[PDB]
Amino acid sequence: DWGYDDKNGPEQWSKLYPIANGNNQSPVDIKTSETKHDTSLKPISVSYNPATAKEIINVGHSFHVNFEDNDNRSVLKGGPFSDSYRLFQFHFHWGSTNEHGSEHTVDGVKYSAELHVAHWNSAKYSSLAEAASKADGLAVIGVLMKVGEANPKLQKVLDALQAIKTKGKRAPFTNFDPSTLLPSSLDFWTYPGSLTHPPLYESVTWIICKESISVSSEQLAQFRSLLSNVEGDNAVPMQHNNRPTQPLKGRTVRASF
Ligand SMILES: CCNC(=O)Nc1ccc(S(N)(=O)=O)cc1
Ligand SMILES: [Zn+2]
Repeated sequence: DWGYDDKNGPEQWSKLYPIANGNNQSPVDIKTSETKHDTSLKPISVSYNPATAKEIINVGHSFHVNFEDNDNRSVLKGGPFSDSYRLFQFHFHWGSTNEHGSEHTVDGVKYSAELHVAHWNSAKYSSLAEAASKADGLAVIGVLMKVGEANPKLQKVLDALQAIKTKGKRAPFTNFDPSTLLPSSLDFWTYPGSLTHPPLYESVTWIICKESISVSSEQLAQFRSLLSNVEGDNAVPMQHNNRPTQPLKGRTVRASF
């Protein structure tokens, strides 16, 4: 239905999802001269159990790496949160060339891709489906990915893609701790926002890392070689899946640093 093509993409999502033009939409451009340092922000604490890794899925516009979320084996705490948030997925966004592909920008600078590590509030809610539409329901860590040296931490993820080439394919994806993908510094920006694609719920507290991680030109190429079609149809590579930045509408981006 929705996608990233000219007909079904970001500038058209508002026709079926009017919250696309809301006051808490993501991503945003982080202007560093407008951020406010908040003394009350605690360090980010991630503690993930590799045994929670479950499955990798070609979802047509992207691929998702899902985690078992029946208990608190894998949690995010700290930062702006009083509640524990339970890991459920990570995924990436990328663009059609190295020049763009991140969702968030910093001082107008576009990176080549972005990693999202997503969690839901298990202190207040009983399931992702309950949490996903609540203002305090989701927490996503975003990592900007700067084109440069090959990142060996991506190897297991990239090696898995050949088994999920076309839409709907899925495979087991086990024994992996995604905190290995995060940068050395967890210094961060935070702001209240949204899912960056439909259904665009304004339910996400964003944690954007100040430090980038690397990716090579060829690693990006592997993401863009995934196919959005189902097996047996004409091949339609997944060339891009990044939303443009959206107006802050008077929100404050807080800095931990
Ligand atoms: C509500 C269903 N969302 C889901 O399964 N994964 C998801 C999709 C998008 C985002 S995002 N791009 O981090 O806003 C975070 C998580
Ligand atoms: Zn995302």
